[PDB]
Formats: sequence, C-alpha cells, structure tokens
Amino acid sequence: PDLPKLVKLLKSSNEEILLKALRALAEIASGGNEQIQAVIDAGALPALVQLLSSPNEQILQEALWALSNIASGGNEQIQAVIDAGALPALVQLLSSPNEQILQEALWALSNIASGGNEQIQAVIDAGALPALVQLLSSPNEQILQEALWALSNIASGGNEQIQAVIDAGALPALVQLLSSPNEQILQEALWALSNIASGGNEQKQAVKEAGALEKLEQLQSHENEKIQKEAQEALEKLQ
Repeated sequence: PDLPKLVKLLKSSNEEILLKALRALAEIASGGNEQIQAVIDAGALPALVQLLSSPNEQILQEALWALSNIASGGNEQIQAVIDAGALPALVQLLSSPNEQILQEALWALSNIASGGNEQIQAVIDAGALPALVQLLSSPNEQILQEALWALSNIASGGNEQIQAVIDAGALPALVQLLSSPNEQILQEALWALSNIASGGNEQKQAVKEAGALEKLEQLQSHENEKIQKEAQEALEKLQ
C-alpha cells in the first residue's frame, strides 16, 4: 500500500511532493478509526510535528488537518500523538497571526484534552492552565468557543481535575462572563460553572465565591426554556 510511502514524503526537500502527500495524508484519516492507527505505526506522527514548525502557510494549513484528524480518534490513539512530541509543537502555533492556523491549533489540542484523566494530568502540568483562561476574555468569538472546549475538556475528570481548573482562575472568566447578552456565551459559561460545581464543596463555593449565584438567580426567569432548566440545576447544585 501507499501508507508508508506517504510517510517518507513527509521529509521536506520537495514542497510539491510534500504538499501532495499532505492532502492524501489527512483525507484518509477522516475515513475510519482503524485507518488512523495505520498512519501512526507508519511513522507520520513525528513527521507531522516537524511540519508544524514551517514558514509555509499551505504546508501548515494542512499539517493541522491531518494532525487533529488523529486527535479525534480513541483515548489510546490520541496518546500516540503525545508520545511523538507534538504537545509543545502545537501550543506554539497558538501564537500565530493567521487565524486559519490558530483555529486548527485548537481543533487538535483541545481534542486531545478531551481524552482521559491520565492525559489531563500531563496537560495541567506544563499546559497553559491560566493562559487558557485569559483567552476566555477575547473579542474574537472564534477563539473563545474553541478556548472553552480546551479548558472544559481538562475539567472532564475526577475531583482533582476540577480543582486544577478553579486554580487556574476560571471562576472570574466564567462568572463575570455570565453577564453576556449572547445566548452562546450564556449557555457556554453556565455549562462550565455547573461542571466545576459538580465536584465537592470546595469546587462549588469556589465558583459561587465570584458571584455566579446572582447571574443564575436572574436566569431562573429567562425566556429560553433550556437556559432556565440548566440554570435551575446549577443553582440548587451550589447549595
């Protein structure tokens, strides 16, 4: 098959050959989980990371496509990506002017954070815990949405996983965010608060300490039905 053959093409030298390979390197990943594994063993995981650190925009716009394509696999397949050493290589892309590249930067990163606790602990370590919260207060909603997926994904584990979140400083970026005329941010933030509150008393009060309760109380009398129910479930929770 042309599985391994494509891997070699991921060694720079020829841009034409490299690009052509990229296109036919991700398209296959978006066909089945088993297909992803084939790419891993093939030795493309580490070959892709190297591309992440390239000036070309085309090779980059594609490098992410095939990348995240794997991050959306299984809890195990997602680990392979980390073992290759793309965690830090991807975080860098986040500091790119080309929004197009930044978008994918999250579609892959956050994707991995949605794995398991065993992987989360590794993220909260070096991962930009507090830095991720700062993004929450960004104008470009595009980054805001994805930013929520990453942070939230990290708070999808045991109690210890929830604590790490509050420590980062999401209480303010969330609570204060509750006061938003945007239905999106309204449900988003709310969904985040409840998540953390789901933990113990330390995880609950921690949030309410900011003043989310107020925003929640007012939500009780919100037009939207869904927002009303969710708001009621989060309110009592804090208690």
